[PDB]
Amino acid sequence: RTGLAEDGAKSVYERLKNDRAPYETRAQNCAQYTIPSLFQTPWQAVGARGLNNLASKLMLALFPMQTWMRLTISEYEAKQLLSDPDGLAKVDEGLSMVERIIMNYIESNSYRVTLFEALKQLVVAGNVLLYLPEPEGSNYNPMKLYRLSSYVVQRDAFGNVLQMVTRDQIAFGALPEDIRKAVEGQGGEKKADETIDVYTHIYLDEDSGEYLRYEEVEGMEVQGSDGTYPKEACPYIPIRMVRLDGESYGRSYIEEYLGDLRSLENLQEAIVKMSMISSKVIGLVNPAGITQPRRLTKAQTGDFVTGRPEDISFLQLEKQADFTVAKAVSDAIEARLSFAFMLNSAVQRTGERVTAEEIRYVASELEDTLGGVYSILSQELQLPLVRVLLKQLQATQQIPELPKEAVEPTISTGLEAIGRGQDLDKLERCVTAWAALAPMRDDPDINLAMIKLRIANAIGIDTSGILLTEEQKQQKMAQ
Amino acid sequence: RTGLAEDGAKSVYERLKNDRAPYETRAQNCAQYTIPSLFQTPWQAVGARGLNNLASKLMLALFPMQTWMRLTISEYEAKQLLSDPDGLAKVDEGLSMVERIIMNYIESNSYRVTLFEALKQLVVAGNVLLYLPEPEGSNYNPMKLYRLSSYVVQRDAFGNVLQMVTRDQIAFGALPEDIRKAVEGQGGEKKADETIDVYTHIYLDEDSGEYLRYEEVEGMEVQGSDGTYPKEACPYIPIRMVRLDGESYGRSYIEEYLGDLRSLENLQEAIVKMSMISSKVIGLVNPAGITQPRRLTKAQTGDFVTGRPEDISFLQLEKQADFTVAKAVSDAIEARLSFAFMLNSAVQRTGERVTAEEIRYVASELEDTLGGVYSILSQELQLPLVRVLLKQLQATQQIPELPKEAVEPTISTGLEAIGRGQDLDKLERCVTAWAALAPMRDDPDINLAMIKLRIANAIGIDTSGILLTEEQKQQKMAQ
Amino acid sequence: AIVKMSMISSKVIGLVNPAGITQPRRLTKAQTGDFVTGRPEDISFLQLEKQADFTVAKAVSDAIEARLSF
Repeated sequence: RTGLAEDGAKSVYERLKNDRAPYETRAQNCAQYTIPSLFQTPWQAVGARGLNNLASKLMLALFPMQTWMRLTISEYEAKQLLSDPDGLAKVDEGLSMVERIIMNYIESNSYRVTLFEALKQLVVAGNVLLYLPEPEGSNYNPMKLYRLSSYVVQRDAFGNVLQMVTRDQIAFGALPEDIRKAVEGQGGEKKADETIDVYTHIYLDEDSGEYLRYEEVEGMEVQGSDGTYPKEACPYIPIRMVRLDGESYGRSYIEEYLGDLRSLENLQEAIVKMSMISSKVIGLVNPAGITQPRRLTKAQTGDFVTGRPEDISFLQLEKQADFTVAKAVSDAIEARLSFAFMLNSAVQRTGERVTAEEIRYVASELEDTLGGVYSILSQELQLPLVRVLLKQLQATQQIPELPKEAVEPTISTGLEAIGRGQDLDKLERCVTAWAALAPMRDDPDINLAMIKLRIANAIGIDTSGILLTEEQKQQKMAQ
Repeated sequence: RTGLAEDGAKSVYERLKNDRAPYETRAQNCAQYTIPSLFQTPWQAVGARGLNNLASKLMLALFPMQTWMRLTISEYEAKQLLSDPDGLAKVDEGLSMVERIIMNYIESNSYRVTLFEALKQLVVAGNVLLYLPEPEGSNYNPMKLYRLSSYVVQRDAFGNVLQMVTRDQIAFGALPEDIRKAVEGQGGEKKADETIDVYTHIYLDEDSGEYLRYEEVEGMEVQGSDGTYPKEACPYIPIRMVRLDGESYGRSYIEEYLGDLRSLENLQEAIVKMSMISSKVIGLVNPAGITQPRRLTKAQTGDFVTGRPEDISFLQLEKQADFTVAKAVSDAIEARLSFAFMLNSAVQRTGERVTAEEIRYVASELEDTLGGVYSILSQELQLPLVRVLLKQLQATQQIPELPKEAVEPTISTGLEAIGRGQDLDKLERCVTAWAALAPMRDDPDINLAMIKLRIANAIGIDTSGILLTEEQKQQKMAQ
Repeated sequence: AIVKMSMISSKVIGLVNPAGITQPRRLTKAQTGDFVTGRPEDISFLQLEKQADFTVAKAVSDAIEARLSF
């Protein structure tokens, strides 16, 4: 074979590993000051608690136990079945069964627990790509996360992906049997401890636009694992926190705010260290004085010992005056970071009893920030995940066959998909605004048929199978 | 035998014991500053009280006395019985009897009391695996918890488990009779005191994908205990607090926040030690002065003694100035840890009378954190537990036989499963939104049949056996 | 400049008079609750004590922070 792997994947991995190195060190920097174990352990938990809340508060809105995508009938299909109501009813029933299948798959296949780490890592790193390869209908298809450190990607100036490579080091103890043999014959006498790196390369076929995979184990192949992928659906997904116009990767959310994060840690730790000095009781006996250490060190309470106070002092550094200046600043940054990590208690920074309304106003800002990040993250990670899972399930045919109208639907996400839809809110607000013109349903020179429409128009309902057609209006008026 | 135990389990235990050693020391560190007896006794209880609340507050939502899983009819089975209502009713009745069986089993078999320690340990340690081996319908099947220290596990880069080993040291006084003989018929005259380590090895059969067990007692076997396990259902469960992309184990929740926990202990204990010094009354008599200790030490109140005040002083270290600097920081960390241990009283950190609303906002952040951790922990520990118990009970046939439609159901957990379902909330909100279009049930040119659907669509009800079918609509209109 | 300033205020440096009896080693190593030979006068700490200027800087940083915020 040739193409983009003219001489293996390792070669392509090393070539891109130089473009990735800035993002990689940036990610390790962010991790150090927040929670390091995502790339020893820091002097504050402020950043840590923030990142934790940011992941929680994100996924609980993005990936809750509620159904959070709604498949809508394709526009042409909707048009083709116009005002054929029994069928359209059954179609929604069909896709809204699909709604449940993928969800009941996700909750059982343990996608959520990994998507947590995915968001955590996607926040501190900027990129963190996901494999959901083998449905294997019978058993667990666990999701697999490849953190920024142990993978690499290349893109074109548009956004499209050409080639990605992922390294996995497992030590030959926990290898599948096909590679265990393809390894121990070409290599040496291996042990469970040693450690083997299995690269994985995906090209874009340079004419028949489709992704091709193979698995390299030291300038070799797996002698079996190589499979194909269409461009539209690839079970190998590279997400992106904070896009850039070109490049290949994306910016850690927790970067622009690090300027202060670093400022806080290197200060916080000095304060903690300072406190540890203030707390230390050391007693300075004048060796020229009469008061001798032992008689005190051993003396219990209520005693009387020979000596005067002047022979003894205690360290008493008394630099509160500086401390208060350091603290007053540590809290000022802690507050700014708090607001930047969606952390309620941005509202309370001591002072006075912040009154009841400048809470629900500061709240609206925090909700705006989370909502903006939510919409981007939702739109980018949420839809690629759904589109891939939909195609995978259609291929295995765990989707008991549908009518023609539900082979290619559209994929509403976020609010619309859960109960509290705005489609709905528009619908019910119109119905009530229709109840409004009851006191003139017996209209002397007032045309309800027209108003009843213009209202639904301004609100923006479909008005399809709603306003009884001129013919159906006249037909029903006689009954 | 051979496979993954080419020469016993002890060998595999020792090989993996080196990969486990970092997690193990990390766990002992966490424990030291929280509650140490989970791996002498510390100077503060803050962390202790936090871990306690964290376990309580978790399990009370995860594992309450209420029924907290609901088995739903498999999707194909639902489709196959579409609009056959008497049967579907009876099906729900059937699984909702299964709902009660497993629960009545769990409450009687004392699962909750162990699952407490499981969560406590899973919080401080990162992993803590669970055995629920023998149903023994007649009596107690107690749950068995193997703490991180006395077990070990290996995984593949996917999540799947290959081999686990558990050590149990009991001293030959409390051994079953088969090992008691298989032990003293190899190794020595043994007393009730001595102490015997029984290892326990589980392979993945390297072609007929199924878990195989045996029980080793010193490079030997139990001569009986060896049994098999299918891959889908193993009564040997390894949970995971905070996943990692690879490895084998998981991260203690109480790790990233330790950075401050350690900082607090080593300070707190200095303060306590400082206080004990401040409280100590030592009286310094000048031996050159006239005032003599005896006369005072023995003198009662209201007396008059010969001497002047200048001959006597008291220790008076007077380093409040430093203390206030130390305290002001101890409380600042105490507050950040409190928030990180779901501890209400995160809201009150003295200052002023925190007003009425920036409580229910700081609450929403604490509920979000607990809710996120809950969803992961629920999804990971809750569903593996249920799936295992369901299969075990089906095998012993304590599940009086069901129709074909309830051999492989789906397993809803969390909110859906208890009364307050979102499925329910959507249903009732639609029904009321339908009551909304009563003032136009006598519709002049307004099609209710269509609106009454589109509402249930936007909300996301099934609409199955709800909107009377075109034929059933026309059939009932004549009656 | 404030962040930098704080970093200076936080820094604990202890000035032993080399003419005095109180010697660094015995303190640096001494744990809490101890007694060491020497007097307080031989030792001080840096104590820059320019809060007076800080407060003037802060009161202005926050005034601009407020206008930018809006």
